[PDB]
Amino acid sequence: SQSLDRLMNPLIDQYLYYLSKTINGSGQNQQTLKFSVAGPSNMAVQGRNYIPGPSYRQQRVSTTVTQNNNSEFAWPGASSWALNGRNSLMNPGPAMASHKEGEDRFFPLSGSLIFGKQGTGRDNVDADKVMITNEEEIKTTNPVATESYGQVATNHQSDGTLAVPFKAQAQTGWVQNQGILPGMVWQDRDVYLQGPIWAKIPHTDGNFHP
Amino acid sequence: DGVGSSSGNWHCDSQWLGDRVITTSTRTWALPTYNNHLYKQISNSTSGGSSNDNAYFGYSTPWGYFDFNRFHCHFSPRDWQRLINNNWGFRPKRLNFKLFNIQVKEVTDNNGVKTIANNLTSTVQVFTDSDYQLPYVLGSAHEGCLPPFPADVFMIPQYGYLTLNDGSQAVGRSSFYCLEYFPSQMLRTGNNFQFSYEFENVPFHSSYAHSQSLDRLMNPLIDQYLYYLSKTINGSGQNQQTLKFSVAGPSNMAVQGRNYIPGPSYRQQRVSTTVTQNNNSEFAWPGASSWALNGRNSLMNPGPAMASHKEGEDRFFPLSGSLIFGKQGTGRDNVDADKVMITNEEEIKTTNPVATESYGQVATNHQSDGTLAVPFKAQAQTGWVQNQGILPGMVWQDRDVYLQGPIWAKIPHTDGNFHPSPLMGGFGMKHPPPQILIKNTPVPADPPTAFNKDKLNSFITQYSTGQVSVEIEWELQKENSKRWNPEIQYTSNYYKSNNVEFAVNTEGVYSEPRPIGTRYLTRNL
Amino acid sequence: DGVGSSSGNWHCDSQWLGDRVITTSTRTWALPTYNNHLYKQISNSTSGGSSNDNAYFGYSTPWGYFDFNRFHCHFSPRDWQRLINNNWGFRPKRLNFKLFNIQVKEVTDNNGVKTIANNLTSTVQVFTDSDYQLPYVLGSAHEGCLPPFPADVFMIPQYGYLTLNDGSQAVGRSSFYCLEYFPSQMLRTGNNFQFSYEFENVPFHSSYAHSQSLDRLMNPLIDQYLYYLSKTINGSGQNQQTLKFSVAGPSNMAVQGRNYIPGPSYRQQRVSTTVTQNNNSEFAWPGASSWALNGRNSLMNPGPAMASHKEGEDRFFPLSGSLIFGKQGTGRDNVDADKVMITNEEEIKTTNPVATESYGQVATNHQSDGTLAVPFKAQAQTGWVQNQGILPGMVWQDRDVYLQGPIWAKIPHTDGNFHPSPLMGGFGMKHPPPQILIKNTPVPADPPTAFNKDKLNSFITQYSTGQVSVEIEWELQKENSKRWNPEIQYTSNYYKSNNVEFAVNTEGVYSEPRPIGTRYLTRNL
Repeated sequence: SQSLDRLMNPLIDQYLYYLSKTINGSGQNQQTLKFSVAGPSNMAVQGRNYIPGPSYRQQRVSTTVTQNNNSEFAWPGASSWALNGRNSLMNPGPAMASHKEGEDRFFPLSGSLIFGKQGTGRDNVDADKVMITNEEEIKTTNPVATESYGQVATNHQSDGTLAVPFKAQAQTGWVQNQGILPGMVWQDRDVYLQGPIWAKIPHTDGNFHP
Repeated sequence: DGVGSSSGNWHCDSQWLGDRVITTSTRTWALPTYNNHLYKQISNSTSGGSSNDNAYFGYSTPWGYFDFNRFHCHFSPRDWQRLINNNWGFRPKRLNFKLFNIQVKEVTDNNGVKTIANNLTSTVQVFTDSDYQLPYVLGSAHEGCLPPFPADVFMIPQYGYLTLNDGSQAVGRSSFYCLEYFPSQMLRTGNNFQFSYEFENVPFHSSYAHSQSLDRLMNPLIDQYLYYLSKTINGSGQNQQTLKFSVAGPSNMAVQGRNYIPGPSYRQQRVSTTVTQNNNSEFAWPGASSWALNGRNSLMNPGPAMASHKEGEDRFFPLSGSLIFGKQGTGRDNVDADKVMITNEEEIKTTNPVATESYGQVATNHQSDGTLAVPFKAQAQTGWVQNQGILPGMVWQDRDVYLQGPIWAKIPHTDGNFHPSPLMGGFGMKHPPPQILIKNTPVPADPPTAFNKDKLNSFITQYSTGQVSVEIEWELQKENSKRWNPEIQYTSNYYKSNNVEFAVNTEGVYSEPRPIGTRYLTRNL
Repeated sequence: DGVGSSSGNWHCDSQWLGDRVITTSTRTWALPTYNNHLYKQISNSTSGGSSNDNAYFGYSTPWGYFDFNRFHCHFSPRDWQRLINNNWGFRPKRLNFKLFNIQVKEVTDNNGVKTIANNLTSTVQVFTDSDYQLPYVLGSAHEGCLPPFPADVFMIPQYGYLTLNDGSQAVGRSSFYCLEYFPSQMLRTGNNFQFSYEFENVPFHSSYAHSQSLDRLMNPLIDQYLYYLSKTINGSGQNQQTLKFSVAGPSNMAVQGRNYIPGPSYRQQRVSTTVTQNNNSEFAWPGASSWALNGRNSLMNPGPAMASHKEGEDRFFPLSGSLIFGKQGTGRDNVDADKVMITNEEEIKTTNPVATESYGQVATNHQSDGTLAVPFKAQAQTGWVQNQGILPGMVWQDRDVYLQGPIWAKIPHTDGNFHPSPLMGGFGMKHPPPQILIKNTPVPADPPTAFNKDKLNSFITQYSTGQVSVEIEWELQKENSKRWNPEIQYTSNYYKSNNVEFAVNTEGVYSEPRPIGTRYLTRNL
């Protein structure tokens, strides 16, 4: 009933500061370093103790087929892993939130369990012939399956040094897959009445959260 | 008991045992009535601020709470020096909390004149959320704590919490808590409150730097019996490809085989305190490492514990990788760099990657001459690794704690967490010290003589005062080095100055000179 | 004891045992002085209102009383959900009542300035009418109870009663009660009051709906071995009268022989919330089912427990057959339909007749061809049965209880009663929880120096404040269904909204969204 990014007291500031301004408005040679308190008015920059669990991005498919691309992408365009030179669909992969708030028409390509209804045939059955489960309850701690888990810095922003006269602005890349980091919390996939109860952990030297 | 007898004594000493230091601190508090005894709902629209990343929904409460989740609440600067200068680690053991000499005072306003009389029969309500069934707001580094100087009198901060929000709106899962639904203890000026807590087993905080680097961990006199590829060609020409190997030894330590690797990274922007070297653009928010949750972005702040800067680069700090404290009398917004003190994590550069570097490089292709598939000869290409998650064989140190900084955080109750040491530093606990909630009991002014079913909004204005004492027992790890060399120690300087550091000035305001960390002693890796 | 020590603590939790849930609730009350310490006699002429049906005679008292005869006084919405969602029944077991931290405050008026000082020596009088020898005014659904939200402060309602009236006049049998004739307990700010009560054996309230109808109680696969008259003639013609019989089976369930019949009825007018379907006339009072007593008419309101409407007709409600609650901030008179919430009794349509239908029909003549007495051939005629009293073989369910609604009623002390379950819902008891009467002890202002035999009408203006706690133990009936199907449950909705249901808004006012009943689980008939 509480989100991982909404875990503070909305009435009191934080006694931690964040960089808020790097320049003093339009112009040349106007670089400053201003700091402000993280508080309830700016919850995005607030310092936090724990971060959302790991991610492995999946393609977003909508049950309104007109919004889908007019191409075949079920296999080409599917997140996969390789073992000894052959590819397996991720299916269903790490437990991720199936969709963002207000987007129930979208499901990950192979991120959810899909059950047949009753008398459903083996091949090429219509969407209404199957039921797609969702993992929207875990969007409070787990990243959305079809989003990209934030962004990282990908360069050094600069004005100018001896090495080069090329001034680089800050550049960010998208983090499509994130492995486990310390301080990371997550929930597992749900169980269903239709679904399995137990699995055998493979007998290996190492496993994580089996 | 009674009006004329005191229900406790002042006790703010420190006692150093064998391996235990017991800190006690007494402060005088004042508790106002918050919200006019109401449970107002708050949003970003309630205060008018509009940004999806900043949108919130929650509740303001008429209760205050006690925060002593900072080290300066329990250690004098001298005690902190005595701790950090000869101890490899420390951790909290048990906590004792007392609340005594409570006095409720009624303030009256006659023609704009304030007269304060004490109300001997009014009460104050106190309880500890011992079952952890309230939102926990300690552990967010909030400016409401017990003051560092024992002679200061502090206001108790108002308690409030946030729940799930759909922008400014609530959702079905949003939870509302009435704090009056808990059993409280009622106190009227003869009564006191006592609370005892045992800390769960936390690891010792590493109160040392490493005197050895992770890449310099071998014997510099002997080779390694492992070989590395050293030459792939035989000099200039065509069709001159070879495979030569050589022993990894002391002359080439970079290629030496190693058992352990530096801890994980999440790259941050580098900002210098010499502003002329910074880019002439606004990049504080755009150009800041962030994470997203449910479609909104949070500053990393401070993120994984990383070395703040490389050797010889002290002017540079990560954009949001360090804790920044205000000095004294520093204002809330757009204060100058000299008005704040930026902490650094340079002691952990022996095991942790530098916060503004990129954790090495990986291969990004197959180098080749030519195959049947293609005639395109590709040379070896490498990409930069900006963020690295945990790998096996990876070692790291956590963020330092400061005298100014927090002590503990509550580990969020989740299925999984990894290394749940708080990112701002301190001891992560599933069951931290419980919140202590305190409220003046509302006293209605006077009801109308005819009955009315409405809920009596007229009240007598009053506030409470009292003394609070906190006693923490700390377990210590005594430094046991065989190092011949004298060590680095925290010290004050013997140079004439206007004021003594960590004292009061002529005004009488106490200030703290710089942020003192706990890593001065050294250990081998 | 004393001024500086508190005489009780705050305790407003809920504890769920095996088959017992113990609710505790603490509230802050304010008690004014009522009637200037007088025992005024009141009538309909006292307030001027003139109507024989509304005529009354009675007494206003300087005492207040405590009412906690509503479910929201003891259950949070979450606790109510936890109860109604998995329990087939519940009933109260024992009651505990506490009164502590009393403070009497003297208000003074100097030149129109209100100054409130506390009076440490004044008392408050409390007693419980444990022998039930006062008129019982709990059980009339009065707006004076403990507030649903624990953080609210409430005024104590003034106690008063009615006796026998001859219009506006009293008669010889009219009884007057001096409440000061009872032994009270006197309390001055160091004292507390404790009261324990055991509920008499009441049946469990049926916290379930029936998953089976009373007319659908047979096996739909097998005939019945009973016959019914199916044909009385052989088609069109004259002098063609026959007597054919056929087996009652699954094809004709209406004529099937049954062992039990629906409970009693008292027809009410049907009013729709779509006002265009209502008649363009005033019929709220004229056109309302009523009963008469000693020549004056009372609205039935709500009368026997009947199904509010038939399947597929939710816009219709009986004129006075349902409980109607105000929402929040709803005004006293002529408020709009959307300003109130109308409860329904649709779960009991499986056994109880629909409130606005007429309970079937009876024969009203002898059908005949022709006899010696008359040559008049009469066909069978039926009348409508608008009101049906109890018959043998008759089964019914009682009215539901709501979180907003009452818990118990006092059964009137009479020679005979039938099924004395209160008509507004709850547990009917011969000896309900006793009334707790409370009064500020009058403090005379100052007597004249020469003696005067008059009764000292000059008094010091003062009011009391305190905390009250109520503890009820409830016995539960755990649902033990073998139903394969998932059941209907009370739930909140997961859709973005401005406020959270059953919380406070930005103003800080607590509101309850809809009236929650206790019938969500199902049982076979």
